[PDB]
Amino acid sequence: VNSFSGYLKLTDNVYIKNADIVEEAKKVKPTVVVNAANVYLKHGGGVAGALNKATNNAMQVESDDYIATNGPLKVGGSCVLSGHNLAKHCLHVVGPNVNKGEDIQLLKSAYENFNQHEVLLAPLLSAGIFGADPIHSLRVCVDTVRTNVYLAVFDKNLYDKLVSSFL
Ligand SMILES: Cc1c[nH]c2ncnc(NC[C@]3(O)CC[C@H](C)CC3)c12
Repeated sequence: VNSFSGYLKLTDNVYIKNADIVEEAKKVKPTVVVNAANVYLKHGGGVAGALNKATNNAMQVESDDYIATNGPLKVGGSCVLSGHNLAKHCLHVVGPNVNKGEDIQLLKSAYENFNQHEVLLAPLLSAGIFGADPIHSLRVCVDTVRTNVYLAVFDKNLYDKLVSSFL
């Protein structure tokens, strides 16, 4: 039993809610919140800018030190950093940017990172400025993640369509 509330059950391990991941993180303080990051951990907009703004830029400060030491992530890769005031940890996961020509097949690799964590609060990867079809992203998630994932979708009309489609 966990403290995630009001999520619609999609599969055995995937639950979904029309909500802001920031507000869900502040309320639940999960062990792991997933960030939809880029390889440089530059958290400007989307989920990344939203999470970072909620940390008063501490996420960005920590991220800049991470990159200075380790260099950029791989597309499809991830790193574990602090969750600051939002969660214990933040798993920064890089989905492919299909508006940049990056390989959509890398979306499955990106979701594989979730399997290293028993429970996660996450957004759909590669949506938004990265341009992937949300229904596709949701389907890859269901077919790849085996741990317990709670999805927060912050677009009402998109959420409504996602919960009326097949997976
Ligand atoms: C920006 C933001 C802030 N807080 C959030 N919580 C969840 N998702 C978010 N953006 C991605 C999406 O869920 C999926 C793609 C769609 C185009 C927009 C909604 C955000």
